[PDB]
Amino acid sequence: DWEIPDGQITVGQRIGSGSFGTVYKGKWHGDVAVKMLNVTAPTPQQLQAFKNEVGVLRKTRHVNILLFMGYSTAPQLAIVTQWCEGSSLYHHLHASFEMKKLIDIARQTARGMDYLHAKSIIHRDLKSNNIFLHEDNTVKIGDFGGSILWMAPEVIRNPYSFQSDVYAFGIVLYELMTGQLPYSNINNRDQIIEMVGRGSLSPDLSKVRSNCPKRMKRLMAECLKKKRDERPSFPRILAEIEELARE
Ligand SMILES: CCCS(=O)(=O)Nc1ccc(F)c(C(=O)c2c[nH]c3ncc(-c4ccc(Cl)cc4)cc23)c1F
Repeated sequence: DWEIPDGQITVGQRIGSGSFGTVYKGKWHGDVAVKMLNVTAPTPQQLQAFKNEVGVLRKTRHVNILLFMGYSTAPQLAIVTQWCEGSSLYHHLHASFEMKKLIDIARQTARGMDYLHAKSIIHRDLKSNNIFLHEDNTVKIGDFGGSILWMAPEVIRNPYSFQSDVYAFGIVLYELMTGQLPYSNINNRDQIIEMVGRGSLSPDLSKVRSNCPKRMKRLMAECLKKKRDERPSFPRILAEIEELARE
């Protein structure tokens, strides 16, 4: 069992919030990250609901997948993981790399994503802010345990699939290769939701830089396919990036 008894974790600085819960930095045999679930008091039925989600995190052992370390039931429900120094991929790309590094970041993410799907785990919300650059070198994918820019057309209108995860990866590719989010010119949610859902809108690939491996863009566009079944699986995506990487 991976339950961490009450009192063992010293919760510190509040880092940020989300629909799910609040993230703090903590102390448990060194630095940890504690996600306080937005649940004052847990019902026995909520308790099982929690265990089921932990049982899914329980089967993630990979260097590119955020390290799940433990879970709390008291005081309140919480997920304990490793502490990632630096910032999210979002903060680097948009808030504050060499083309080689960009590929590496893109490469590690595929490793993590392929591992997850091999474990038959659909992230369901892959985006640059759920990708943490620990030490600014290693990629840590979390929050698989709002943002519509990474949502596949079939998701907007078995909606959630490995293939919709692939699309979210394509957008991530777009972030890396352009250094900016899709539909930046169009700052209207309902507009993007309406236009991408019907197939009239797609990321502008004229933004990618010349110094972008044009083996990538083919792959990017392959993952950004409007049609679900026209997308390559992650094994393919991994092999591809790995093969176009050797250079
Ligand atoms: C392992 C899978 C468990 S999950 O429930 O699916 N995901 C899951 C579960 C618990 C979490 F605490 C977190 C999480 O958020 C973080 C874990 N370590 C971190 N280190 C730094 C930052 C950070 C620091 C500073 C800025 Cl500015 C931004 C982020 C954020 C986190 C998480 F993503």
